[PDB]
This record gives sequence, structure tokens and C-alpha cells, in this order.
Amino acid sequence: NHNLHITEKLEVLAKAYSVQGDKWRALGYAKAINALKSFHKPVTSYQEACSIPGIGKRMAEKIIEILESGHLRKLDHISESVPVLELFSNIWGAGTKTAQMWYQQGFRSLEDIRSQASLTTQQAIGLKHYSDFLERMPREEATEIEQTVQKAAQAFNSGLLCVACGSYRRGKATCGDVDVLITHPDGRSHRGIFSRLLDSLRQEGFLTDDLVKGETKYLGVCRLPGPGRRHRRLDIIVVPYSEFACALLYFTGSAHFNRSMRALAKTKGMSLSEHALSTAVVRNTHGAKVGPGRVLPTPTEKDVFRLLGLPYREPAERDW
DNA sequence: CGGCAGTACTG
DNA sequence: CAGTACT
DNA sequence: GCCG
Ligand SMILES: [Mn+2]
Ligand SMILES: [Mn+2]
Ligand SMILES: [Mn+2]
Ligand SMILES: [Mn+2]
Ligand code: NA
Ligand code: NA
Ligand code: NA
Repeated sequence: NHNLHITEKLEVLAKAYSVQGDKWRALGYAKAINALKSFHKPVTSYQEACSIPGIGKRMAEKIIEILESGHLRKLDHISESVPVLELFSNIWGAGTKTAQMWYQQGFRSLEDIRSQASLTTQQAIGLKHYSDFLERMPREEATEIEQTVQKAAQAFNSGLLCVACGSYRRGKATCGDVDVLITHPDGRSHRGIFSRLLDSLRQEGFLTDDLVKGETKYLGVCRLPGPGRRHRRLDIIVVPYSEFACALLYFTGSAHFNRSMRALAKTKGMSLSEHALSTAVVRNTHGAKVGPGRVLPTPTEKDVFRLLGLPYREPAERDW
């Protein structure tokens, strides 16, 4: 990154807008930040700034103040609530609205939350693991978690295929959580396995808490056995084989990569989701779907890229 | 002016 | 439904 | 916040 002295300041404002609920302004900041973090050269001119897709006059103005003064005055006017809103929003299951409500009601510390807040079932689990869920794991540990799920799955049906996606599959050295996709080539045997699979992982002691238990996705908490182990977030999704390519593409991400591809598909009268790539999709003037279109066959990730007119990208170059 | 991805849970 | 979460 |  050639523009650390710029992006460090702007990320502070991005986080401030985000925890305060100003989601679209925060998205603009996030995009400008990766745009600036990807430019080879330090930015030198106002005219240099606007050159960058994702930087307009407002952002260019800010960048100029930074290079001429070394600072951004807006930083000095960020609300005192923001560190607390960030503290509270880092509880799994609490977002901006819950954080703002707790702040309004006078809460200022996790001790206040523990002793006085009404927590949802998910939020009480998030609070209990507050520190663990903010720590990343070595990818070696993500492998052990993937293999634990796979052995429990393959015990029920040898044909089940399990793949760790997310940051693991993009090849990162550390992972925030483990994202496991499960399917079955026979197009049938994936059905109703959650019952037995989660029960199997629970009877081990491996699964320690459940956050979401849906028909197709599970979000929870695990911990490998032995000393020196932290609780880790684990997500599992079970999909039919006909959706494997799109599910793999979705679950591998990154998030910004997925949003970029989905926006591209929209421009082409298409729609991309974790289930399918569709064409001839009918939308209103508001960008909203009002007609479903036709599902396109996508046996592999490469086919999704091809049907969108894009060169194929390995998971590691999807780390946007 | 107005979209900014598309979807699944939860209560 | 609003809220939060997933990539 | 940016951009079509
Ligand atoms: Mn992940
Ligand atoms: Mn995850
Ligand atoms: Mn722990
Ligand atoms: Mn994530
Ligand atoms: Na620009
Ligand atoms: Na949260
Ligand atoms: Na009180």
C-alpha cells in the first residue's frame, strides 16, 4: 500500500460511519480505501485523486488536506460514542441498532451489558466468547476443524463432500472462522443430514454453542480438544449438487468480490446468488427483481465466469 | 435522483 | 416485519 | 461516500 498515510485516517471515519449506522456512506469510504490501497503510486494531486474509480471530489478534497496538513480535521469531531458503539457491535448478534439502543440507555462497558442488558440467546453467546471471536486462527487449525466436520459427515455417508471455503480457500495464513460447504454428488443424499451431523459433533464436545440452526445453514461455535484451545466460529452450509458451483463461489468470497460479480451480472440482465446464475431476469426501475428468469447450467466455477464474460480467477485472486 | 448483492435466520 | 448475519 |  502506497497510501497508508491516507487510508489510515479514512478507515477511522469509515468505521465511525459504519458503527453509527450510516451504511452507504461507510461503503463509499470502504471502496475508496481499497481503491487507494491498490494504486501503485502515492497520490500527489487533486487531479490525481479523481483519476481513481471510487474517489470523487469529496474524497479527493480529504486526501489533499491529508498531504498538505498531514491530518484530517473531521477526525477531531467524531462522536465520543463511537468507541462504545464499536465495543458493543463486536458482540455477535448485536449490530448498529442494538448498540445505539444500549448507548442511549446509558450503557458504556461490557460490564454494563453483562449486568444490566437484555440479551438475545445469540448475544449472550457472543458476549461469552467476546475475546475469542475477535481473534483469528492459524490456517493449520482451520484444517483441523474442516477435517473434524468431514470425518463426522463421512461417517454417515461416505459420498458426502466437504470443503472449507472463506478465507481458508482463498489461501490466507490466518482465518477468522471456518466455512464448510457440504454436498453430495448423487443430488439427493445431502438431505436431512444436519440432524445427525450436528448431533454427532455435539456428542463429541466439539460443538459448544449454536447461533443459527436453519434447514440449509448452521452458524455456531466449536473448540478442538486439548489445552491451549480457543472457541472458534464455525459455519456449515448444505446444498444440492446442482448448486455446488454457485455455492462454492459464494462461500469462497471475498464479500467485496461477491458483491462486485453480482453487480456485474445485474448490468447484463442476469442475477447471481448462492443458488444459481440466472439470465433474462426482469427488474423494475428500482433494480428490484419482478421476474425470475432462467437458471443457467453452471457445473463449475469456471462456467460462472464464462457466462458473465470474465476471465477465470483462482480463489487467491478473489481476496478483494 | 437514487442504487449501492442477494440471500437466510430470528423473534 | 426490522435486525443481523454470511460470503 | 461514489457514480450512472
Ligand atoms: Mn469466514
Ligand atoms: Mn463464516
Ligand atoms: Mn474460549
Ligand atoms: Mn467475513
Ligand atoms: Na474517480
Ligand atoms: Na455484532
Ligand atoms: Na443502571
